[PDB]
Amino acid sequence: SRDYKRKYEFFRRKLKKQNDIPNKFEMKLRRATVLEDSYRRIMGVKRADFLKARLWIEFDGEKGLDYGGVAREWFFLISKEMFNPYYGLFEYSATDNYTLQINPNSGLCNEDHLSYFKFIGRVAGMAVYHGKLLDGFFIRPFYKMMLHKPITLHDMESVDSEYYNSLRWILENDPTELDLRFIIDEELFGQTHQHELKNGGSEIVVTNKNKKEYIYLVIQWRFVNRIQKQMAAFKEGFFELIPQDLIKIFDENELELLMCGLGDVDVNDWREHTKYKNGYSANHQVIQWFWKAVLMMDSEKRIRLLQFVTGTSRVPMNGFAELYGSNGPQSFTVEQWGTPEKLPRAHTCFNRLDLPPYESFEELWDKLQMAIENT
Ligand SMILES: [Ca+2]
Repeated sequence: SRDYKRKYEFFRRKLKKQNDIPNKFEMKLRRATVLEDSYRRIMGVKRADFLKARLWIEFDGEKGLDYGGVAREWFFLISKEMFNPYYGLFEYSATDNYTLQINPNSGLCNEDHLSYFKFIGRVAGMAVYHGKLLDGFFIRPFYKMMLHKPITLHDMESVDSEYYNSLRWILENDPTELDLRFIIDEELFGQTHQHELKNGGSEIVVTNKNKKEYIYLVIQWRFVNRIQKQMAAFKEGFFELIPQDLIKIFDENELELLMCGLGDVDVNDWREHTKYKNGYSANHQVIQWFWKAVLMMDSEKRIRLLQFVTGTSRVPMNGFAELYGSNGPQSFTVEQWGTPEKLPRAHTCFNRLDLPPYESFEELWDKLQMAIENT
């Protein structure tokens, strides 16, 4: 089998260029209204294929800028907007989660919500086609639906752990005596909202005979049933740029990496393939604090810290053992530099972080976290 790197190259080779298309796709936007300007342009094009041309984007009439950097910036600003829960299209999968899911109440926030989902689909397709990344992380089920893969009880763990354990227990035990019904009780606005999992579900008891169906219907209610049209609109837009047969060479994990460049960064590997400069050591107090910090950071921050130091968000296949600097092989490096007053700096060409010898872990947390926020 092919690994991700080979899958991607294979993927790019099959993604043929369009010839019956204008040499470039011109869209001039205003920062204050990026979302509405992009939507109107990207949803108005004669053919979706026009979005495959080289991106010619102009912000606020600003002439003379490198079109390649402007595009990359656009993908960033537009992501910020599309995925903002303020718009009612997407929403955090949970209060303690940073991941996104389709808001089942999309239509209530926006009557024309379906075309906006097709738009977000087109933009997502544009990022992948042009080898750029979107800014946003979706729940695993979002990626599975794209690949037409089954949503499983396990996908629930990563989202709602309490819901996962209740269903796991039901799977592993005879639930009959609990007298459960084919219904889901959702607590909203200080009230309990009961929903039939099926017709007459309130009078149907969950037993060993129908519990697999029960679990399935619960998973569908949580991830699929109420967002069928939203996701359908999104997929239609996406597949106007990327044929779905092609995207199917990847799995949910690879797809996530391909689109948003996100993934679980093995801190252990990182830790073990890091070098220390100017008095620093693996046992050195400050270093211990640095790794403690990284360990408690969000997947998003671990990645952006990596970006800050490396100059990229990418983690080399085969781990950090094969991390490359600017002039060849260069392990992630941390060097003692400066006084506790100044923030850490990053020499990307050497994949090195200059870290002052802080006197408190919490101080180190602050300083480091701030230096990452500018990146
Ligand atoms: Ca060491």
